Amino acid sequence: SGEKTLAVVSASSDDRPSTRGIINDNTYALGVFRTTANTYAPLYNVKHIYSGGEWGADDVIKVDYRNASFFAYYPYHTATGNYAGLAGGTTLTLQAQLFNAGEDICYGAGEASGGGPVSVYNPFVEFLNMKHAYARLRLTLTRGEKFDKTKKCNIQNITFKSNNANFYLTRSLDIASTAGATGGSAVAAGYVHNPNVNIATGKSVTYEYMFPPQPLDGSKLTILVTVDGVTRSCDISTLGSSLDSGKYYGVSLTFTDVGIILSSAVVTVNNF
Amino acid sequence: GEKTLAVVSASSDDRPSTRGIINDNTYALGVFRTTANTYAPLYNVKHIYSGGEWGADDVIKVDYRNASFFAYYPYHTATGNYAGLAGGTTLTLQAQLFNAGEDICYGAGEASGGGPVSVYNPFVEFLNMKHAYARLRLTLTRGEKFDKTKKCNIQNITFKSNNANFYLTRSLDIASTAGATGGSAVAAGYVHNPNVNIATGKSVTYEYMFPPQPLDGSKLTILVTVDGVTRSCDISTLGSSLDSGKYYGVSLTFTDVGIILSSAVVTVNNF
Repeated sequence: SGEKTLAVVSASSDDRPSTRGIINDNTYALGVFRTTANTYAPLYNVKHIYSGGEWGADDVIKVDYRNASFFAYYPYHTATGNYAGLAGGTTLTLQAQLFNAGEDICYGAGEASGGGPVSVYNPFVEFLNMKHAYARLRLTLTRGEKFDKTKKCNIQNITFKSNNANFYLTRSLDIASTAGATGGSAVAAGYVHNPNVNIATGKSVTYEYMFPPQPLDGSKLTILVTVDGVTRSCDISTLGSSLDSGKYYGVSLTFTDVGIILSSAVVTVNNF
Repeated sequence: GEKTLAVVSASSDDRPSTRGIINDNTYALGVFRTTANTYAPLYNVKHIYSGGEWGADDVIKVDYRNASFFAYYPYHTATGNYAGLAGGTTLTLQAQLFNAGEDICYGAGEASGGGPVSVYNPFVEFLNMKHAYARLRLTLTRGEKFDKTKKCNIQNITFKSNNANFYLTRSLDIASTAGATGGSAVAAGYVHNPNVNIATGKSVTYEYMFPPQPLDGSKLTILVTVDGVTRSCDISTLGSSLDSGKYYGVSLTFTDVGIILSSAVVTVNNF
């Protein structure tokens, strides 16, 4: 026999302040792909489930003398909606939305256990150091001590724009590429989230978002908030020149009697 | 002919946490009169708060001539970093651990109800005084994954613009709107050596006050010697300068493989 059954050994993510480390949970599955590199027939979104210290599949994948190129993403999704491009391809859609752990995709190339290529001579692949695709942002809105006591502090139409011009609502991600988020079209209306909530005296509300990584023109993120019917605009120039997948962004807005106290934060990993 | 000048109120508005109208006698206010309209100059005239008014020990008088006044707070005797206030309006801003007594705010005086200050309206207010220093809070945390065999000893916390230098001292003219100027950037940077061991899951926080200055390369470098090893962290998300009245936050979490860096900038944007 010139072929052996492939074994998916491990999967891990090393980017971002809070790392996934080696994935050892059942909760989510791993979607496995094989490209046409070295004349192999392509494999798309093969669902692998963590069982018996490895990632098992209902299907059998074979590797012969040819060196095989594998890619994986996590958490696995059925190839529909924003994941329709994974049915017979390696592209998925990243969409600006409220944070959802199930959508917080990481992806990467597979390599042979102990390095070298994956073939019948070493039919073991690992998906280590997968990178996250989305940029996370936490927005806190606080009713300041000096905010007008007669007003409701009603919050509507939280709007995100690069340089008060536009924002990418959706972008593409090729899980067989290292480009990260690419393509898409920047929308002039920006990303709009309308919670329509009243912030009571001394209280705060926090929203968690996930956005496709994208440039911040002139290093500016504009946030528009309609406070008790009045449209307010905040320019944030201290988040860097782009929203990046490996970083956690924080914006805090405190509404006072005369303005907004703006607190911006960037969390990153600097490894030795 | 002439009348005794009365200081009615003093206030600050430029910071996340505003002082508002200064209504306590903890610190005094230092008042100055320039040579505008041929007045003899007055330097660092101490005013003490009592019953919604700032009473002077010394004498300030005004006649038909419109007088130009400036003030700073907290008042200091004109020595050391305040030596330039003996016969001028310049003081020195110095990089140091945070001290409320050194957290200077300053501004121009105007007549109560607007218009000029003279014998016809001998009442001045020092409202919306601006802070001169940039504040920075540094938190150091021993991460859950930090090597259990090591002490997490912290020494020589060093601050540098673009890993090159830092202004330890700069000048401030309280009669000007320029803010921090001049000074010489020191290649060693600002160094604070707490020499402390951070125990499992604990943190230590230090509060600094720095002269506002550029962050060349839009970068603040923080060097920390961790268990004898010199580590360097580049922070590119604090803006292109450390600005007066803004509050900077830097948090370093020491892990098994590196440093988790959390940076923050707090500012006031008034309508």
